[PDB]
Amino acid sequence: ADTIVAVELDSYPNTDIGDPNYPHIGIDIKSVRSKSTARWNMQTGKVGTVHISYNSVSKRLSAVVSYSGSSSTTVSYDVDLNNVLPEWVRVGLSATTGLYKQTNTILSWSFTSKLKNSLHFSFHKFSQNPKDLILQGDASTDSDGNLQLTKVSSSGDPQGNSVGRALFYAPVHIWEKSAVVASFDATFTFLIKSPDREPADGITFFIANTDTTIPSGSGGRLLGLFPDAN
Amino acid sequence: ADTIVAVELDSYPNTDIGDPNYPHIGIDIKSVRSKSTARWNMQTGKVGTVHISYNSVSKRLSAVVSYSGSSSTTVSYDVDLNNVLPEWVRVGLSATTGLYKQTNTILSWSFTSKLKNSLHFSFHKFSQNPKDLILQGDASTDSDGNLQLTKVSSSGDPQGNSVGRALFYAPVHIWEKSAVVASFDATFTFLIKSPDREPADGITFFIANTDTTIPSGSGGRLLGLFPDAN
Amino acid sequence: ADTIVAVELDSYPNTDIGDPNYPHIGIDIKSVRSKSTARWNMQTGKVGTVHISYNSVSKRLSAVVSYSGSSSTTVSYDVDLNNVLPEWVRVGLSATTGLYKQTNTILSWSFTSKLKNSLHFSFHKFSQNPKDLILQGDASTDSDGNLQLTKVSSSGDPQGNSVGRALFYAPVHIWEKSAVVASFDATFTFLIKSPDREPADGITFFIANTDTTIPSGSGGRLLGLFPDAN
Amino acid sequence: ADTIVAVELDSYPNTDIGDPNYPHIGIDIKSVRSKSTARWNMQTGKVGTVHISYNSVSKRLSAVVSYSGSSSTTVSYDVDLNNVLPEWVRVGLSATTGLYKQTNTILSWSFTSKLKNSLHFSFHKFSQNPKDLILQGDASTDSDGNLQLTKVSSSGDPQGNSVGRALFYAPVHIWEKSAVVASFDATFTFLIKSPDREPADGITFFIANTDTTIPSGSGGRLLGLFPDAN
Ligand SMILES: OC[C@H]1O[C@H](Oc2c[nH]c3ccc(Br)c(Cl)c23)[C@@H](O)[C@@H](O)[C@@H]1O
Ligand SMILES: OC[C@H]1O[C@H](Oc2c[nH]c3ccc(Br)c(Cl)c23)[C@@H](O)[C@@H](O)[C@@H]1O
Ligand SMILES: OC[C@H]1O[C@H](Oc2c[nH]c3ccc(Br)c(Cl)c23)[C@@H](O)[C@@H](O)[C@@H]1O
Ligand SMILES: OC[C@H]1O[C@H](Oc2c[nH]c3ccc(Br)c(Cl)c23)[C@@H](O)[C@@H](O)[C@@H]1O
Ligand SMILES: [Ca+2]
Ligand SMILES: [Ca+2]
Ligand SMILES: [Ca+2]
Ligand SMILES: [Ca+2]
Ligand SMILES: [Mn+2]
Ligand SMILES: [Mn+2]
Ligand SMILES: [Mn+2]
Ligand SMILES: [Mn+2]
Repeated sequence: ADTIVAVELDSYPNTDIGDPNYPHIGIDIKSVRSKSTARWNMQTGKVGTVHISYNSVSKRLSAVVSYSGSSSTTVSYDVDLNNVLPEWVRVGLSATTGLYKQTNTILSWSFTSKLKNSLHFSFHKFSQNPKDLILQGDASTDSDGNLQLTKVSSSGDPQGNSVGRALFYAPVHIWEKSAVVASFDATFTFLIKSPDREPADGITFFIANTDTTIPSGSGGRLLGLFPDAN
Repeated sequence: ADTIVAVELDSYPNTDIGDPNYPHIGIDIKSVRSKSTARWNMQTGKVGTVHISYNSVSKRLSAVVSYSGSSSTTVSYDVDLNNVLPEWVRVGLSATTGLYKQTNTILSWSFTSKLKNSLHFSFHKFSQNPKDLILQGDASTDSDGNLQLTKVSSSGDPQGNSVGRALFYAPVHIWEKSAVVASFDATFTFLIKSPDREPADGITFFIANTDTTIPSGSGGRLLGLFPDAN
Repeated sequence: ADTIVAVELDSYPNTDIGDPNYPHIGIDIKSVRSKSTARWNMQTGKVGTVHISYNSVSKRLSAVVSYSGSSSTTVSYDVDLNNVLPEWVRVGLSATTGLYKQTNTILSWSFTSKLKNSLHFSFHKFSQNPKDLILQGDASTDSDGNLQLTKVSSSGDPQGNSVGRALFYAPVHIWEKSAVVASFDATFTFLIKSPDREPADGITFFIANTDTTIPSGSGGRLLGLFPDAN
Repeated sequence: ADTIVAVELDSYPNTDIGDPNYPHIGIDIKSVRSKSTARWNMQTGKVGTVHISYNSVSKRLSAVVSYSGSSSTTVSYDVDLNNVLPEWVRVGLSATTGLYKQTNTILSWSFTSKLKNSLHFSFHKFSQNPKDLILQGDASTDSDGNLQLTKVSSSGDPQGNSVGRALFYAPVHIWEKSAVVASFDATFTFLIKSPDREPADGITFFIANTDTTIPSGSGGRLLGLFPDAN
């Protein structure tokens, strides 16, 4: 199956598969059961920002989520991604909804990779036909230039049981055997609105094998990334 | 047929079809018959460097070729590429040999585009299997990490009647209806060695429609870019 | 006297020293009387954006001003800036008021120089004590993180007969004898509000000798750059 | 006294003041007695490369030293620089010799810093009179465009008992009250030649209070950074 590394903004506590009993950000290494989590003070209706970083000498993957004026949540995990990921990968964003729902709106996205070659892209607006994105599932761009990862209505209300992803078109070379150091950094901003008492399910930035696709049965709590909850 | 904009390093004068009667650099807008040329101050067997720039406010496409800072050649052409290229393009390098030949060896390649969105890539080495490149024709990477656009013997001798290109995998968004300014910059370094008194044929950097392919009959003098010499 | 290259956003027509009789953007080379101008559709109270670019192979200095949802104004001038500028410079922003007035509020500023060596800075907020800026005249930063080039009261009301500049602290190496190409790009966003029927005087981005200071007599129509109107 | 954070490339084991008994790289937090070290297979006469990285979320400072076709040396250390350094710093390079000696030749240096505002500089050659560096002590640039941190003769032969440093002219803003994440990355390439059987003393990259100067008594084993060995 696919090989997945991800940072999850997990809106809904699925304590039956190991989630903590609160909204959380987490670091997922080949399993939906995060190797490290931190409590996330989710704020419906406000734009948030996530920053993600990794360095192969440090061997530490880190993420921070924040909102204007409010305080930040951070999570880190010690890992050597070279013992986890292949040499070439793709990078993307995923989101799901399930029985409960929320908008999974992406307002901007940037990524930089360096191998010692380099790759850098940034979107502050998404076009009507983003030919540099591989859109999977229900993901689509709307009339305002925003990336709606899961289905939203004509008037802006989210739908349940929706899944979608967006991958950057070009593969990324993140290691080699003559390699001295590799790094990446990513940023995205997002807007989550929900009519539900308990919004669900979440948003991820993830890194996978180049031929990755939405797995069978990855809806809801599995965030469009994993085929099961092992 | 493809839509083509290129900067050509034309080592062999094909007066047949409008080449000036000397090795030259040129700017090609939808034709092999350059809109602007300059006599090429060459140094065969030395590493040369090419810098290409364009800005949609200035409406000026420019290139400089130099050899370790010496022996400079420049060419420029006033043009609004918005009325020439489609909104989404691919960018790449091409080269050919013909009856006469030369190595068409790329040692590095970088490109940056900004729309007001941005894309930047840079290769100081080419891997044995570059998954972020679309290799076409005879193009390949060798054991020293160099990109050989045309065929070279296992001992380094160039072969004749060869054609090859390398395209960056992801499409590039160069214009948009509400655009204020768009720009791009490209750099590459090359090594041309030849056993012939009259080496041939040349190297280009080019921009094209995303689905561009080597046209039939585009070898030698046509630089792997055009179907005919109109 | 200093040596000045500047892009001016001139809100007030001073027809006795060569201004066209409307608000205009212009390119200034060692004189307040612009080498090139374009009619500027000035919109008080709306945030504007300026992009400026130069390449030494193209030899074209270009600028564009725009507002969200409105048309753009562009101006260009053909020039080899190494005939005008020293090898080392400082880059900066300037603004004035006179009998009539306006706010000269800078919200963000970025600059990139490349010498084929590079320098790049970007500010999206100015700190209360910006130790990487040389503040001259009346320039200061306010509580909102904005750079007020000319004086405003505690209520935000602009004052007349004010002059102010901000220089980036580090000298920039914009030309070098071994260089094959030199380039720079600059962007700023600005907010000009005014209670006057004819607001005045203007904002510039400029490049000057490293020890540039506000010349005596440079108020008002001279934009804080020039000692006279020759 | 100054406040110093440094990455040391230490050629000479001074075991009386805490050095391991072999050449080593180390991370120095307000003391020459490194908080973390790694054994360094130093190779005189070959160009080496150092990459340094830090991110305020991961809170890990790391460094890697490599030569062409050799194994790398890595060192890391967990630290929150917000508790160590002031908000505004200068960044620089230092080197010493003592009774024993070596060339401390810097061929290139680059630095990037981001605060969530950004600063980036890169030198692949140094000017013979660099107006954007603060040179201290014996440091100077030569006619080849290399930065000689310690003295060399007309012949290129290094001198003993030398100390020199080079700081980038612009202060850097590495933290603030409302900061969410700060990061930096640095690279330099160096050539250490020596005629001595035990070369000495070393090279550093360092971050300090903006007004830092060479401390009295900082020669030799104190690397031009510290006044004592506590
Ligand atoms: O969207 C939130 C969740 O909705 C569903 O889970 C349930 C939430 N409340 C329930 C009540 C009953 C049953 Br049966 C189920 Cl599966 C659920 C499932 O779709 C989950 O995967 C998802 O995380
Ligand atoms: O490599 C140089 C050139 O060689 C060929 O053209 C010829 C130039 N002189 C000739 C002489 C004989 C024959 Br057959 C041919 Cl095809 C040619 C063709 O391959 C040209 O397209 C190419 O530019
Ligand atoms: O701010 C707009 C202008 O005001 C002044 O010039 C005048 C414009 N209208 C006037 C009317 C009367 C007198 Br006195 C003066 Cl100095 C002026 C001067 O300060 C000019 O430098 C400036 O351009
Ligand atoms: O450059 C190498 C070393 O030389 C000096 O230390 C000595 C090393 N071996 C010695 C032998 C004799 C005497 Br006296 C001295 Cl100072 C030393 C001192 O300068 C040290 O700080 C330095 O690290
Ligand atoms: Ca969950
Ligand atoms: Ca030809
Ligand atoms: Ca005026
Ligand atoms: Ca030592
Ligand atoms: Mn979870
Ligand atoms: Mn030609
Ligand atoms: Mn004017
Ligand atoms: Mn030591």
